[PDB]
Amino acid sequence: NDSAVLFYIVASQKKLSFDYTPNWGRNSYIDALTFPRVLTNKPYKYRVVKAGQDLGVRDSYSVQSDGSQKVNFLEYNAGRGIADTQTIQVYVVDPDNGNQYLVAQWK
Amino acid sequence: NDSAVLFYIVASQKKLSFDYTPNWGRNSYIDALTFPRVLTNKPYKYRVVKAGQDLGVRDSYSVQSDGSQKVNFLEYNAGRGIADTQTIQVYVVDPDNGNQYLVAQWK
Amino acid sequence: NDSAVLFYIVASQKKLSFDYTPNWGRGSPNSYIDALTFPRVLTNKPYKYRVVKAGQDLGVRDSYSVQSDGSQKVNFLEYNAGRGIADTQTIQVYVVDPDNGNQYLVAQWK
Amino acid sequence: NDSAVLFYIVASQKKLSFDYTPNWGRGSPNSYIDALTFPRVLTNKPYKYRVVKAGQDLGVRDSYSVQSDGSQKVNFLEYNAGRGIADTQTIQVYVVDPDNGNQYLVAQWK
Repeated sequence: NDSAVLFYIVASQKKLSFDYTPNWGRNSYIDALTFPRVLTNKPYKYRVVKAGQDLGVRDSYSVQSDGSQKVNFLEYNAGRGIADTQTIQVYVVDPDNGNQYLVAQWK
Repeated sequence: NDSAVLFYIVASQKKLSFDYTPNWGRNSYIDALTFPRVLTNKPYKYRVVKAGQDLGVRDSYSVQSDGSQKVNFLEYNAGRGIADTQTIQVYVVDPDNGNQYLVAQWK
Repeated sequence: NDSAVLFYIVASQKKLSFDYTPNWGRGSPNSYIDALTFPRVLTNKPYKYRVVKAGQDLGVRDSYSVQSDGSQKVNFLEYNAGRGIADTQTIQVYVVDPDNGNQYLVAQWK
Repeated sequence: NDSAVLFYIVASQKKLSFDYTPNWGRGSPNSYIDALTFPRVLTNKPYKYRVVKAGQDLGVRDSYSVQSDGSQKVNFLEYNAGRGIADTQTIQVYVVDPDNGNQYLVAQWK
């Protein structure tokens, strides 16, 4: 029963809206990923892990006016897109302590 | 640093929008309270505590179409409104285990 | 997967040890539960307990002092008018946060 | 007030005991940190550790077996090419969740 955790957020945030349903971008490559509504309380960076291989952190793109934010894999895979044959994992990085939390995954 | 808790919700909910900024309803009485956007994953009941005195739980009103939900204190104070001289506390009640979590307070 | 919440506690507490394995105490006659004891209880706050007997809220009472072996005992006689609770009813014991009044279920009998 | 998260752990774990008080191990010469030891570590999963030395990610290695007294030791020599880390750099030790790959800071040196 996770509701104590749920309402702890509600207690501390009061009002909060987020969408991390991922919008992956294609031909047999995944070039990027977009989140419709990201959290903005901190300047979060992102880490991409490609089929188990860690591509590191890069600095985030700006958050859009409709609240969306884009993670472009080309800045992470040295200019190449990633083949859908591989699994991809996208972590939010906490700029204060460097913690990272999985927020998206591809097969 | 509460962000691990924050992104645990994000992990498990992906998409989630809530507003518990309270809209208290008045002449020197607080008749009710409204939340603009409540959580709906469970049929949550509400408990009202009046200046330290516990008024118990009652069954919730339906959630509106714009996502709002109203807590009417008259069903809790035996028909009387509550005087603003008193502090009021409104708890969400988890219908599975009966846990309760403070979500609103008046002076 | 809730390891994030777990290690959020670990980072904030660094060192923490608890045991809320319920130890149900029987009265006289045996078919009466008159207490609950926890081997090790969190002590960062003076927590309180609420007992709910077969749907009926017996209310909140201040919690007995913590024992030297870290244990604490909820005495049902304080909540149920000097009688223990028949062991056919379901009993629920909530921990009450003295600061905000939140309550969290920690023990339940049938 | 985060007692809700706390008692969410208590309800799920019932019984739990940990100590991540860092015990920094010095090498030769003394001005080198070559290990970190934790007196009691969570064992519900085979956790892994990542060391970050003065901003440089030394990566993830599998964690030494847990000792009989519940303790576990992160050996920096495994991450830093057989040399210990100069105690003027800041060292960060993250716990890695083997299931999803999340990482949580548990220790930090200056």
